[PDB]
Amino acid sequence: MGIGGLDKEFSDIFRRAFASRVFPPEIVEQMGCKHVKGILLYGPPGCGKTLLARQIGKMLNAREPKVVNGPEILNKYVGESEANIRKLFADAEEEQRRLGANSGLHIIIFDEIDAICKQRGSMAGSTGVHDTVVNQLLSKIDGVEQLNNILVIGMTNRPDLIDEALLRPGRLEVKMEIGLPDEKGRLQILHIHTARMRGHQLLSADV
Amino acid sequence: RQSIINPDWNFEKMGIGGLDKEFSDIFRRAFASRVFPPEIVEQMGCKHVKGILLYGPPGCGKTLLARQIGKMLNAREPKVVNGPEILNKYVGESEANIRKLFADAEEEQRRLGANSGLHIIIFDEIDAICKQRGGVHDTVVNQLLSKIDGVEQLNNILVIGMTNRPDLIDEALLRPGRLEVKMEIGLPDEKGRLQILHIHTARMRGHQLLSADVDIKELAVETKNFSGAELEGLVRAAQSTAMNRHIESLQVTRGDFLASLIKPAFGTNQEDYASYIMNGIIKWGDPVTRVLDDGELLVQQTKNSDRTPLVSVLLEGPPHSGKTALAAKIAEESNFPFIKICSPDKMIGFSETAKCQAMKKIFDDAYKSQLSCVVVDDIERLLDYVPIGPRFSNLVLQALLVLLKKAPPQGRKLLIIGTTSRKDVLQEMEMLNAFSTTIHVPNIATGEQLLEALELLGNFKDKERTTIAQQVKGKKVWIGIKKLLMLIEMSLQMDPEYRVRKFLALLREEGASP
Amino acid sequence: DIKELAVETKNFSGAELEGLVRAAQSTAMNRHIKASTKVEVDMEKAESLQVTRGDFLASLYASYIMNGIIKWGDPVTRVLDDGELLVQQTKNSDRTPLVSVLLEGPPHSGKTALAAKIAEESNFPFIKICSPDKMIGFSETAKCQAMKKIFDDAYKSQLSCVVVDDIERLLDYVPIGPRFSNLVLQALLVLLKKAPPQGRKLLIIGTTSRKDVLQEMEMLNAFSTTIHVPNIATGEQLLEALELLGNFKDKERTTIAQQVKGKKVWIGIKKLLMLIEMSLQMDPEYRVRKFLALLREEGASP
Amino acid sequence: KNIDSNPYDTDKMAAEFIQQFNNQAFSVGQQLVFSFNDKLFGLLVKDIEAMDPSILKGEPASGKRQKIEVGLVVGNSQVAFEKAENSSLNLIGKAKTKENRQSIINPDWNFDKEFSDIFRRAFASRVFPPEIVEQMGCKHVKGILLYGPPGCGKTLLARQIGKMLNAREPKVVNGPEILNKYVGESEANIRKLFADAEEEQRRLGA
Amino acid sequence: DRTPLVSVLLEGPPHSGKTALAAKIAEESNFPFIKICSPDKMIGFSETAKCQAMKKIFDDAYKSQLSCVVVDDIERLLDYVPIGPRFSNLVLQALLVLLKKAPPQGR
Ligand SMILES: Nc1ncnc2c1ncn2[C@@H]1O[C@H](COP(=O)(O)OP(=O)(O)OP(=O)(O)O)[C@@H](O)[C@H]1O
Ligand SMILES: Nc1ncnc2c1ncn2[C@@H]1O[C@H](COP(=O)(O)OP(=O)(O)OP(=O)(O)O)[C@@H](O)[C@H]1O
Ligand SMILES: Nc1ncnc2c1ncn2[C@@H]1O[C@H](COP(=O)(O)OP(=O)(O)OP(=O)(O)O)[C@@H](O)[C@H]1O
Ligand SMILES: Nc1ncnc2c1ncn2[C@@H]1O[C@H](COP(=O)(O)OP(=O)(O)OP(=O)(O)O)[C@@H](O)[C@H]1O
Ligand SMILES: Nc1ncnc2c1ncn2[C@@H]1O[C@H](COP(=O)(O)OP(=O)(O)O)[C@@H](O)[C@H]1O
Repeated sequence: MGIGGLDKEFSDIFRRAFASRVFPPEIVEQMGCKHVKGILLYGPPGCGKTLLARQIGKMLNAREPKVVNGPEILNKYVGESEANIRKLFADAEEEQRRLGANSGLHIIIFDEIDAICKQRGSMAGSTGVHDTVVNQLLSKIDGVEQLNNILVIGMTNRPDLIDEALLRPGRLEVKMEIGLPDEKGRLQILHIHTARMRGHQLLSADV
Repeated sequence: RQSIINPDWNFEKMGIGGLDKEFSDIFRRAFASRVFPPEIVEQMGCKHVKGILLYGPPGCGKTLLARQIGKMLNAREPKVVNGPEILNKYVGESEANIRKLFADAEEEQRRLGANSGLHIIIFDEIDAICKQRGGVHDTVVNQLLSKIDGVEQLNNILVIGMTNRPDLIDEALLRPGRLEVKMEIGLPDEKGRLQILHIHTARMRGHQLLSADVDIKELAVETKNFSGAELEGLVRAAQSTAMNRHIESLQVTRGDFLASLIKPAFGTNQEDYASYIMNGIIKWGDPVTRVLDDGELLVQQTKNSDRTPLVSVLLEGPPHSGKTALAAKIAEESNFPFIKICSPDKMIGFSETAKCQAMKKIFDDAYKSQLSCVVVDDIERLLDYVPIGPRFSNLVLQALLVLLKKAPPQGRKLLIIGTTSRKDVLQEMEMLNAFSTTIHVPNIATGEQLLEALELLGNFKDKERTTIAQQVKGKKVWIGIKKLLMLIEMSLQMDPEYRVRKFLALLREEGASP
Repeated sequence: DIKELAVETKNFSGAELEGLVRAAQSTAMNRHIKASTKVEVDMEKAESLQVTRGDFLASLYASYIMNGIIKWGDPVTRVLDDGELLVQQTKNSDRTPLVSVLLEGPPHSGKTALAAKIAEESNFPFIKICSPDKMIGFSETAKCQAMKKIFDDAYKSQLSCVVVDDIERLLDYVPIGPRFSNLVLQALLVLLKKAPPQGRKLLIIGTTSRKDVLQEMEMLNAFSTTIHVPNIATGEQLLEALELLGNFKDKERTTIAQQVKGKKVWIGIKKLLMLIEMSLQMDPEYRVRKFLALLREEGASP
Repeated sequence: KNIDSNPYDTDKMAAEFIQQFNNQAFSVGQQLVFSFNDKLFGLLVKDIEAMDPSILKGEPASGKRQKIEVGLVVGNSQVAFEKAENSSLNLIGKAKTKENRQSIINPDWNFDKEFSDIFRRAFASRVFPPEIVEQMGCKHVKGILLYGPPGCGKTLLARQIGKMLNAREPKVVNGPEILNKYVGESEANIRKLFADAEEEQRRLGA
Repeated sequence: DRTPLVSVLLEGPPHSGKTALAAKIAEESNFPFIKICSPDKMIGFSETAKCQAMKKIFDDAYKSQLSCVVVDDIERLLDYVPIGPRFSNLVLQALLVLLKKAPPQGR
């Protein structure tokens, strides 16, 4: 698929998260088990996280993903960041309301999530500036009305600054690490990126 | 008049377990007067209750309860507000949005009187709107107060709220005649866990997709201090693991459950134990044993006593004597369901207030279990002490001293283990008056102990051992365990011929008066 | 009896009374609902419906006084009599609506619990306790705000009693330097002399464990009087306390007396309790020896 | 059931209104129905200013427009179409009229390179034969921004880049010339700009 | 394997040439990751900012498999002056804590 050096990580993801999306529907319904709702990825920049997300999205015949850079989402005026967050779910809500249990899955691709989800202040008078945004996200991900055609993928770099309510078994219960590649991965990457030149015969033998 | 409860409803179909007492209380205080025959109620001249509040820690089933309550009643569909979706940037828009919610109720009241049906409104994360007064938020709160109870009287509404921080809500919204029925959903006990497992494992049992070897009772016994979310996740993960093997005769066995057995939030972390005890424990002398015994005694005191719910005892040690390892070992051997370690290496660059908040979060958190153990290490590093001056942070000291003598809620028990390396300064700080007792950890003081430790570590050969004995048994020594390991590691990098000599030389250079 | 209910209900708002009636009626109705769990049903007994006083009882200090109070000697009676005298003085006087007192003694003497007992026996309608347990991590300004609110709440009653606990912890005192918080001290000193609006009465009780430090701060001139709380000082008294608690039986009591009776002691009750708890954890036939060893190791240093 | 949110060109709808209901009586509060783009609209008259009688006399208006309980549409009358708040029907036209909203809003509270190095990083690819650049499909620069206080230097530079390369006669727009009192015509000038580019790209290819 | 963390201090009179020798040793190590933290690049920073900078460097260092780091002028990072003496405590606490924390297992 054009990604090399993270076979173990993808094997774990496929085993833990997407086993029920391929196993025949009849027995899945016979069990009565829900699907995982989200996953989190963290690591140094430039290691190929977005590429992995897009490939995962393409794998399951999903629709075009919605991808948004974290920062921007926040407005400067009042009662605006929450509206922007809520705008992302209108299509899924409408599609579910129309098609019942047939409606197809949807995608969410948050970016630099740690910039918009921080621990809410428990002490009185020491509340954070952006607690309202976190509250809105918490209400949207899992609320009174159930959505069964959505999947969420968060990317971050500071997993110890994230609010603890986003990691309970109901939200984003799967975690993985994408570290720097080792020698074999470097070799594979070199093959992948030099494939074009090799095909058109610009890769010398002295190289 | 139509009844207010569907004929098909029964408790068993709600799929809620471990909250029998709370559900009975809620029904008693909220629905008794709306199901009793109307004529007697007309003879009592009483109004109906107007609000309910539910609160608690994450993953206990509040939203589930709210939804089921919503679908239990014979009313029409309830209007739902998902968090702060009513705020707006323009003047007077949010107040209008608030007023929109009660229009149908007011209209029906005016039109029909006592024959109207019931209306329900649900607020999620209500703490984002109602805060203690003292401009725009205050106006929103006042509008809500005016609408709920104003000059014109309403009699057919019920409101349900949910929150995670019940201590930040304004006092004027929480009086009788308003949301007055307050309920607490807390962590469940073993029987509730069994009930929950029964709820979530009914369909599988019907279709014989469950192996006969699995015993639900064993699973119930093993999972201590679990909440509902973990109990559901365990089943989901087990099913996924079982399915993975086949990539018709599928069943779920005990092995799958064992392998699956998630890291609960209020549980015990094994990675912490792995990190703080790196090289195991070597019995180089009696004092170790004595220490362990003492620990045993303390544990046995805290588990069975009723008159002493809180105990304290910090431990000292000559630099590099290995206090933290012993403390972690004691904590591991306590066998309590809740264990945590507070260390200063997670607070690099923090200010005073951040550290205070972290400690308060730790403490408070632990306060919700029947048995807790917490370890605080390197007290001098926590206080940011430097001998020149001296200088230090007073606020942290005051916070720790106050926390050292606060009893938990009724019926709960806590144990605290402290570690330090400068006992004289601590005595000077008037901190020893809050601790029940003390234990002493000594250094290595004889050649015999050194020889036993050397044999136990197993680095050098027998001839080198005899050589070491020849020169080291002629006097006494003064060395810590960690420094000894460091010296051995440094020495093993030389050529084989000179090693022993270097060892002795280094020991001759490190030596200092006790 | 409505009059009995009126006597029982002190400091109830109009809404609380309405709520009490509403709760009582709901509880009364709840008897006749039989099978809410299986299927909602009503019984024929609804006709014989009545509201009883048991329902009122159901509808209608443990944290600070945990292990009670035992009369282990004479001083306790003296303290209680002085407290009663002070309460009587504050209730039936017109020329002095504000009076203050300080209770002092050696550390670990259990003074706050005794103050709580005095306050409970005063039988005044309004009693509140200000404790550092609700001010962990607060900044000094917030502490002042909390104190101001607490004192303001007391002017809306005809009779008020307030207790300040662990004064030394409120000031954030440490012997080195020394170093302390000036703002709280200034607030408290100014706040101990403002009389309420004419016709209302207030009493203030304060607990501390180091009188010399407070004396150095020129604080002892603001209080009106002082009371002393002593330690346990004789073996006979220790035997009496042991007898009252009822832990070690006579056979061991004789052996213990044979030793302690010919010596002097210096100890607080709370530490004796902790020693007792530690000693009980050993085997049945080593306990007396450990108790005596711990008692010896304690020390006196009067 | 017919709602959509795209803009309707609505000066047409006013001209059509004047054409269809010419010489008719109209009064305040009156309700009626209208049709455009084969979509149906409900209408409610809210205010009526007469002409100043001077205009009827052939003289400049004083601005003393009387407000009248009933008015007569005549071949030069005009009309405005303000939306009821709840709505999606986007509208424009230009003369369809929308008084400036004068509404308070509350905030939120709280809170370079050498020109040869430029040739290197922007123009090295474009000079080569198509074959080799296609070989590895190099990406190309197409956006350059210059910032600096006012002065002729930037324009002189612009002409120098115009000179050095074998480029067409440059097209230059001075400020927001696209903006037109015909709203909706601002975008039209834009599409007009790239017609020649589209033709050449479609004709000469690479 | 039993001692994954090691420390060493070079001391001598002024102008002896300590920095040069430290750099030479670092060069001769032949490890994949080398970085140098000196106060020359933190001119005008407030104390909190300096703490953040050190934190970033060490956090990045934990991601490699073999790391070696050199700190040049401790007396300049602590802002020490003989009168008093007077200094900033926060940096002292940061250095003291960092000298004992081991990386994750195997690094
Ligand atoms: N006792 C229980 N019986 C049945 N389901 C339970 C129980 N406890 C938890 N759950 C599970 O909890 C899930 C939803 O939890 P929910 O978020 O409603 O709880 P909460 O306490 O409101 O959470 P939070 O405070 O994190 O928002 C449901 O899937 C439900 O199956
Ligand atoms: N029986 C033992 N007693 C003490 N330490 C032991 C024992 N066996 C092994 N050790 C090793 O001793 C080391 C404990 O060092 P640790 O870092 O906890 O020291 P400390 O006294 O807490 O503080 P400091 O590092 O500041 O001197 C660990 O490497 C541990 O494996
Ligand atoms: N006669 C008594 N007087 C006071 N306390 C008594 C008496 N008899 C038993 N007690 C118990 O002794 C304990 C008093 O301890 P408390 O915590 O009040 O001490 P304290 O004065 O705050 O001491 P310190 O702060 O110095 O530890 C309580 O458990 C109380 O119930
Ligand atoms: N063999 C050598 N030993 C020491 N220094 C040498 C040697 N050969 C050359 N030098 C030069 O000596 C100088 C050492 O100066 P440097 O500033 O590193 O000293 P320093 O002890 O770090 O002092 P400072 O506190 O001023 O930084 C360098 O310019 C280095 O090139
Ligand atoms: N293992 C890999 N295989 C293929 N491409 C990779 C790999 N690692 C990185 N890349 C490159 O990373 C570039 C950007 O990827 P992206 O996921 O956006 O990185 P970042 O983590 O910085 O967002 C892509 O152009 C891609 O070619």
